[PDB]
Amino acid sequence: DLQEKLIAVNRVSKTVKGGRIMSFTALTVVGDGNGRVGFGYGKAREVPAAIQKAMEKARRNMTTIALNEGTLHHPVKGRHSGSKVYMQPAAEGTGVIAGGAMRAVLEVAGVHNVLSKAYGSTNPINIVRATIDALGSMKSPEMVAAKRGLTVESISE
RNA sequence: AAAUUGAAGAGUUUGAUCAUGGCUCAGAUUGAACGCUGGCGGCAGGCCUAACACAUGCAAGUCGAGCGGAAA
Ligand SMILES: CN[C@@H]1[C@H](O)[C@H](NC)[C@H]2O[C@@]3(O)C(=O)C[C@@H](C)O[C@H]3O[C@@H]2[C@H]1O
Repeated sequence: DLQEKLIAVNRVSKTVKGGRIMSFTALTVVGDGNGRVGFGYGKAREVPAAIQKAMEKARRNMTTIALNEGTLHHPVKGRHSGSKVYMQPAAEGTGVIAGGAMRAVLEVAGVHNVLSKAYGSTNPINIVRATIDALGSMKSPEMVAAKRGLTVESISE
């Protein structure tokens, strides 16, 4: 499987005695639409090579997230650098109500119904890190019951 | 039974960066106005300004089973 999205391309510069070496950063996200998601950030002097590098990096850095059949089990907060993300489970039909970067991550991860907001910096590179920080923080009701030595019933009763 | 199902961001400071932080934009709205354009219908709405000044007509009469009457 592995759906791969390109969140951002950006032209960066190193100043040099000559003039300016201009290069390209690519922020990509990969996942299986069913719990795995990874990001990759690649650099190169050509755009295709950056995307390629990012994709390769992404594949290696993928991570399980506990989803509730296309939504979250509970609300989560993420933070990275100055980017803060809130995401909340939603009813089916809602769609991914996330903003930029955050929606790419949620697409490939397999979230179809979520409510989001991104506070603070909306810098793609940081949002993506916050989003996957948050998706990492999610636990299934079973996991939460396992940890508290109770049953899914008793947790919710 | 139901009385809800709800939350998007982008541009712009730098050679580049990340932050901070303004500014700006996408939405919805309206007793609107203006420009261009303009077929019909239904239902609403229509001096937000000068509590400015107002021509003209009209917007509070009715009762003869209260009364003397009798203009017609
Ligand atoms: C004195 N010779 C210089 C010296 O080799 C410089 N490197 C320290 C060399 O640097 C270059 O190669 C550069 O990259 C910068 C450019 C302006 O000059 C080029 O030619 C520069 C040469 O002219």
